Amino acid sequence: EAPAAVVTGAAKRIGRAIAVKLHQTGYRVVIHYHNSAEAAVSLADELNKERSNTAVVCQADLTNSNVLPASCEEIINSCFRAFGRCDVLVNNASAFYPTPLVQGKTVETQVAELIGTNAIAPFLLTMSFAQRQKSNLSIVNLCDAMVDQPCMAFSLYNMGKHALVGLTQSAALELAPYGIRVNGVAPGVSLLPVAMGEEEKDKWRRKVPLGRREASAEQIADAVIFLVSGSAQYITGSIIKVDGGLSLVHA
Amino acid sequence: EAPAAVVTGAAKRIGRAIAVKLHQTGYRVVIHYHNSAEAAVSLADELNKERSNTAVVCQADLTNSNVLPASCEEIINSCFRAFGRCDVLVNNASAFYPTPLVQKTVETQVAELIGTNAIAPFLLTMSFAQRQSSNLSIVNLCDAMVDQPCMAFSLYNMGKHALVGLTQSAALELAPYGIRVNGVAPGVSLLPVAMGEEEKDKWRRKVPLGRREASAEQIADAVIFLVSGSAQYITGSIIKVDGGLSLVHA
Amino acid sequence: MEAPAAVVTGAAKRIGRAIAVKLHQTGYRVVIHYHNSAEAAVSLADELNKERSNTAVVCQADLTNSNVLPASCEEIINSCFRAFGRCDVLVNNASAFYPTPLVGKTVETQVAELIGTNAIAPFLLTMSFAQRQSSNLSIVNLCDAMVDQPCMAFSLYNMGKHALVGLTQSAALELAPYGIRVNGVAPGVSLLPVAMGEEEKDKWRRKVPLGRREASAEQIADAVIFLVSGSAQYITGSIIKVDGGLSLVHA
Amino acid sequence: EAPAAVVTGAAKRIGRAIAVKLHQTGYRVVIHYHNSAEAAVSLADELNKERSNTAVVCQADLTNSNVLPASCEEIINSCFRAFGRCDVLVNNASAFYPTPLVGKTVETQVAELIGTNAIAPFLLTMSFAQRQSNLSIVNLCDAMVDQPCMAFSLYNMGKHALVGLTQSAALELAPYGIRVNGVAPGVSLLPVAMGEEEKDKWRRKVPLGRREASAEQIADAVIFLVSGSAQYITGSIIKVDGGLSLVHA
Ligand SMILES: NC(=O)c1ccc[n+]([C@@H]2O[C@H](COP(=O)([O-])OP(=O)(O)OC[C@H]3O[C@@H](n4cnc5c(N)ncnc54)[C@H](OP(=O)(O)O)[C@@H]3O)[C@@H](O)[C@H]2O)c1
Ligand SMILES: NC(=O)c1ccc[n+]([C@@H]2O[C@H](COP(=O)([O-])OP(=O)(O)OC[C@H]3O[C@@H](n4cnc5c(N)ncnc54)[C@H](OP(=O)(O)O)[C@@H]3O)[C@@H](O)[C@H]2O)c1
Ligand SMILES: NC(=O)c1ccc[n+]([C@@H]2O[C@H](COP(=O)([O-])OP(=O)(O)OC[C@H]3O[C@@H](n4cnc5c(N)ncnc54)[C@H](OP(=O)(O)O)[C@@H]3O)[C@@H](O)[C@H]2O)c1
Ligand SMILES: NC(=O)c1ccc[n+]([C@@H]2O[C@H](COP(=O)([O-])OP(=O)(O)OC[C@H]3O[C@@H](n4cnc5c(N)ncnc54)[C@H](OP(=O)(O)O)[C@@H]3O)[C@@H](O)[C@H]2O)c1
Ligand SMILES: N#Cc1ccc(COc2ccc3nc(N)sc3c2)cc1
Ligand SMILES: N#Cc1ccc(COc2ccc3nc(N)sc3c2)cc1
Ligand SMILES: N#Cc1ccc(COc2ccc3nc(N)sc3c2)cc1
Ligand SMILES: N#Cc1ccc(COc2ccc3nc(N)sc3c2)cc1
Repeated sequence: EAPAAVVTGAAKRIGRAIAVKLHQTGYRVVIHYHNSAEAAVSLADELNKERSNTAVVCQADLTNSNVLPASCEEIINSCFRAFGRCDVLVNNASAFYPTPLVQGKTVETQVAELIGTNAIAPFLLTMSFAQRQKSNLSIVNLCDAMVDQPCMAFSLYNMGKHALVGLTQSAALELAPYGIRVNGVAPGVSLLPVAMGEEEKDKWRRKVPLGRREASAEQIADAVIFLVSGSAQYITGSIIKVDGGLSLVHA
Repeated sequence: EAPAAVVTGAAKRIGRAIAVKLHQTGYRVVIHYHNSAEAAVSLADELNKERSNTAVVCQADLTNSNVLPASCEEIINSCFRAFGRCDVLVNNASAFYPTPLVQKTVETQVAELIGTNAIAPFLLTMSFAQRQSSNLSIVNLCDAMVDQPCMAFSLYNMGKHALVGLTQSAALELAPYGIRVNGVAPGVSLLPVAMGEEEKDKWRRKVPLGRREASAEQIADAVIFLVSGSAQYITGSIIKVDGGLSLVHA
Repeated sequence: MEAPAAVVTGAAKRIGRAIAVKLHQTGYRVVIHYHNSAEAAVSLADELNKERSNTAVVCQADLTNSNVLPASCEEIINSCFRAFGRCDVLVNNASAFYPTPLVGKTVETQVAELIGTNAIAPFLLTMSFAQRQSSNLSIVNLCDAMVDQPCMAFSLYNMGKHALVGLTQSAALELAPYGIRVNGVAPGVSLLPVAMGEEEKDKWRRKVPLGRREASAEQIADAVIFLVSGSAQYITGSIIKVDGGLSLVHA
Repeated sequence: EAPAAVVTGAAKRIGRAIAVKLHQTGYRVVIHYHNSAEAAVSLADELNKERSNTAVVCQADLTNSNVLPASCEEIINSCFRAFGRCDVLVNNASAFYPTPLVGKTVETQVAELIGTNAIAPFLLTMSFAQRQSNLSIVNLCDAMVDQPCMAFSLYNMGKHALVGLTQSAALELAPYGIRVNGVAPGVSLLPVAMGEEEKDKWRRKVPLGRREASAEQIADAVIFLVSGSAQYITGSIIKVDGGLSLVHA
């Protein structure tokens, strides 16, 4: 039988790219989404049209709350209900916005969203993935190559991505005896925010030593693909930067 | 006249050592506590006998909840009330226990481990900075074993990693205000009181420098260094005080 | 002549051999550099030339730091151009590894050997490779996942490996404008020293979370193959730990 | 009774400020120098005036060669000759200049940059440790080591190796009671050769005060690491960079 993978925030962008690429590699996929109903279903359609019964959608808010554990438990349940297995979990879903330290959302909403999506939901999804296990099991977390050179006023987001590095190492150590590898893919600049203007986009592009451009979503997916593959069978607790040398450029 | 410092979880162990050493260096201090009122008051009394009206206590739960921002705002407010200023914030308070991935509700554990170790320090940081010549700085109590974590301590580990991220981000963001932001990262200092004595010796014997844990005062020394005029260009730095423990391979 | 060409240093045995083999299996013509192991280097070349004619040469050079090291490194790179008309890939694999405690070989020889092979020779090879430059040009340095938790009394080895991390980062930055990518593979415990007793080998094996075993040479080679591939074309300045979680294990 | 310290490249700039501050703290100092003879003897005068018999100079070229071990051995020897002890070693001496991947031979470039920045520190560390209370070594590392300057590969390689040494020697020498630590400046006293527009360019990058570190600010970290207040600190590198290493492209 074909292996099965969960991709969080899979409706668009990097998540979609990962889902698609895992699909073309022969995975059945759970397209998790939050607000992107249209894009999620539309992607699952495209995928099923290619090989029938290979894609499902799973809606979940991944903001931290007392129900997040059940929501994460359910996401993994959705893989097992659809496919009888869960071989790969990609923690791709991410909230990303400034939270300036010196002063819309309450700060507790901000904490719930930025730490929730970026770290707490991956932790809970990992617990659920690991516990539901009865092959090549792995977890890939979408980290950030710029964690130690953070953007001004993104403290909560930065905190969550650091926590995610924390989890990747802690989970790799813990889940290694169960044969579950846990690794990271750290984009520098990939697909820029939809909201971002071209002039600003180019400001970021010009910083990238390797070709003065952002990563395509497929280039990110490539590293994900490598990590879940048999070519990475001994790789655990490793974070592969996919950043064109961005994190190496001094101020 | 004298600078003032907040130390969270300052009733016992490392926070106590930090509070004392700060006071010995001439700081007025807020001794924050959650459960340890008796110990907190005892410390304040001891320091006030040395210098009158130089130590105050302040109760707060630093677990993450909808009231944590108010609590943290109050911790900082209590320093400005007592002393008319807040020059130092030491984020020492920390919940610490294992949270296995394969098995208190996990969300309590989250609120406690991430709350104390990362969220409350972020909010305290905010309130500290909002309320602002001077030598303003923040010291965050990190963990030197963060990249070699203990088995089944994922949430603790995530919270400390988050604290490393806050150190860095706040150092950048607050540098234009002259607020320095730094970390001290113990390896093995005072062991958890609940831990078995043999389990303590195992940890002690692993330390390259003297096969013993750091005393609390040794941790406090790094903190004292970081808040001083001797560290006025230092921001975004985390100083390991671990006797080389983080350098020892499996 | 449309086939790409790779230089692998210390390619005669163990990890570099597996890398030469895997590169060859990928469609690379290979320069098999060696120092002492002439017989093994030639028999690799022969085995590879049996598979495809005129796709493997050998190149002898001592990689010890000396006045002639720069000429030697230039020759190694030239040899690839003379054999195959191109040089697409450099794999800095060769390494001396022995203790140099702080408290028949002189310390200066120890320096020349451990720093020469592990750092200087990679720097000069890098320089010659770049000076000489559809194309996908990259360098892969064989680092060490344990550089921040070093073995007792291996300071010079450790120092050369750390220097290699520096080169990887510095060369990635410098060579990104030429479209030369520069990455590391960092093994933990891989193919253990040839004579080392199985009781002692098991002490290292038991430390690894993922399977309580060392990496095969082929597993290290897998990460090298990924880094040189079309799948890694935005990856530069990255070091991929291939260590089975070994770096994550506390004392 | 008074402890003794070796500082390499102590005639000028950061080395000088380390020597000055160690002296003020109560150390006898060996002022190692290579070319800066006048400034070295001049510093030892200033120090010796202040407390006689507390400063010597020691000349050595710290470029890698077959004789570098004997020169490093000599530098430590000259501390024991003058003062009967050697409590502190400060690895400050550094070559620093571009070596692009694409006036000196590359073999000289290697010998200088890897010699001064890494090999001489290793050899000095060896000799220091061989001759053996609060014993320690401080290495002058670099906070920009993972965000290197363009075309400084050899220099960066040496500072990377220095981190390696700091860690490996900290581990190895800890059972002897010798601690080994690093101080990593970002932008401190900018190279003399550099023009003033370029200096200001670098100044503007520093989040904390938009200025370089004084040599005294760097020396303060060295002072802390050698002091009683750092007795459990080994294998730590303290960035003294005003938050520069935190600034993205
Ligand atoms: N793009 C880059 O340049 C870049 C750079 C560095 C790191 N990364 C990392 O790479 C990963 C993918 O990047 P990306 O730009 O493709 O991500 P993105 O488009 O900004 O967001 C990914 C998806 O996460 C889901 N999400 C957001 N908030 C959520 C919440 N509260 N609950 C549940 N789901 C939520 C969204 O799903 P719906 O659309 O269904 O609501 C969203 O489409 C992320 O983890 C990111 O942090 C990306
Ligand atoms: N001890 C070590 O070896 C070691 C190693 C690595 C890192 N560290 C770091 O060093 C720092 C201090 O260490 P320590 O051993 O002194 O830690 P500890 O005794 O375990 O710290 C607990 C202190 O923080 C307060 N605290 C705990 N949970 C809290 C909550 N939910 N809300 C509010 N306050 C809470 C406590 O206050 P009350 O008693 O008043 O309730 C207590 O005084 C910590 O940040 C720790 O992570 C220590
Ligand atoms: N194996 C592991 O467990 C492990 C762990 C961490 C890192 N690594 C890294 O992975 C790489 C390959 O590992 P390995 O175990 O296969 O390495 P290795 O067997 O120790 O050495 C590989 C080759 O390096 C060459 N070499 C040694 N000294 C030399 C000199 N002075 N001049 C020129 N060549 C010299 C030798 O060539 P000849 O035999 O032809 O003389 C040797 O066969 C190394 O860079 C190593 O540091 C390996
Ligand atoms: N300045 C900064 O902004 C900065 C930033 C990051 C790191 N650092 C590090 O901090 C330390 C001190 O900085 P600095 O600017 O004061 O250093 P520097 O002035 O550039 O050099 C210090 C001394 O090193 C000695 N030296 C150079 N080549 C030598 C050789 N071949 N043999 C023996 N000695 C040699 C010279 O001594 P003589 O004059 O006696 O010949 C020189 O005065 C260095 O390790 C440096 O890499 C400095
Ligand atoms: N303002 C602003 C700004 C600054 C830097 C970036 C870099 O691109 C990123 C970085 C992280 C990140 N995380 C997501 N979930 S999307 C994204 C884009 C994007 C936006
Ligand atoms: N099991 C286990 C175990 C392993 C290592 C340690 C080291 O000591 C620490 C570490 C973190 C920490 N955080 C606190 N709030 S107390 C404490 C003690 C303590 C317990
Ligand atoms: N003492 C000791 C000791 C430490 C680590 C290992 C793991 O195997 C390695 C590590 C690095 C290394 N470098 C080479 N050129 S071979 C090799 C084997 C083997 C022995
Ligand atoms: N080109 C160029 C250039 C870029 C940045 C700097 C920063 O200042 C430093 C850094 C390292 C260093 N090492 C020395 N031995 S002096 C020195 C000055 C100095 C020069």
